[PDB]
Amino acid sequence: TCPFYKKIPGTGFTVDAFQYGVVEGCTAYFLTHFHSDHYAGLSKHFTFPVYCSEITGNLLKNKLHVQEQYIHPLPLDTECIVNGVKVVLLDANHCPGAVMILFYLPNGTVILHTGDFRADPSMERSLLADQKVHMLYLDTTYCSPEYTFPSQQEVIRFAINTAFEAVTLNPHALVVCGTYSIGKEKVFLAIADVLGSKVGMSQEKYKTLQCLNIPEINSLITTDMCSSLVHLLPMMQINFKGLQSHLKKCGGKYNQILAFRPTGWTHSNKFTRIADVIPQTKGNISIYGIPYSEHSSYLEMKRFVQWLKPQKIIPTVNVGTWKSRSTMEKYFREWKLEAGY
Ligand code: NI
Repeated sequence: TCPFYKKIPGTGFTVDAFQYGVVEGCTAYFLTHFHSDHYAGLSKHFTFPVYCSEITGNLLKNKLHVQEQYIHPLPLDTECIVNGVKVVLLDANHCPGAVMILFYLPNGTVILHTGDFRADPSMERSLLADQKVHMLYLDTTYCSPEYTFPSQQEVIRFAINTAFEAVTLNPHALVVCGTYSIGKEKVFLAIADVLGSKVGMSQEKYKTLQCLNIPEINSLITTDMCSSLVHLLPMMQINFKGLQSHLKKCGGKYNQILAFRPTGWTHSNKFTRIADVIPQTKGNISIYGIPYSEHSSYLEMKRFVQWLKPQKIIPTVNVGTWKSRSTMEKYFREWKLEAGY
């Protein structure tokens, strides 16, 4: 049974609600992004209208085989009428194709559903500038002040400089980058660009990347692993055993691996600057954990909410414990008292 924080009151609409069977009263199912916790339940047998971005619709058709007649892609930044209700899709600054949804309810209430997002000051000059929001359904993944991490630009600068130094010292070093979902493509694209290489990967991952509308993608990626010195592997293989095994397969082309694990936050963020990050090393293999986040930090979330001044907040993450719910409610009241709304 579908939980309350996935229903949009006053509509026939749900958000990210495909694992509950046929939801009573639902006439249109929105999908914010192509991450498995959110699409859980969708397949080629789905026969209700799915509303989403173009990129998400490419993934639904090619990866999950949902039939074309049920996929309803909408352009971004554009007022659209769906089943008699005005909606807008906004870029969420999460993974490719990820949106926030603005719903203009028939009674005059305005609702923002962030989906998953990484708040940014640029969102203060979107279509959100123009009107008031009564209800905010908020991605609260990192809603606590201990969750700190650098900008995505600082993280990429560290990765590019680290990879370029290692391979210039040793032209026979291979770079490997872990993946388990869409998102965080800039990690491996920026490294391959500084090295003058295409990125090599499995046929299954190539297919996924081909759905993302990335400019000049055919110039950037390949399934011919032997021609490439940046390889993508499943995240589960990014350990000394999996990497050893991979280096065997390369036919003595390489004699060293430098590997990256983009994580979200880890507690080593509580002590260490990005600049001071060091790898784990065993022989000719080194592994870096890099804090590349596609979710808001505490400070970025607080800024966004203090700007938007919603009348009510409904969290969509960390909702399963009373302690998490109480913590999040305390910070919402601080923010409101401090800013005066
Ligand atoms: Ni996500």
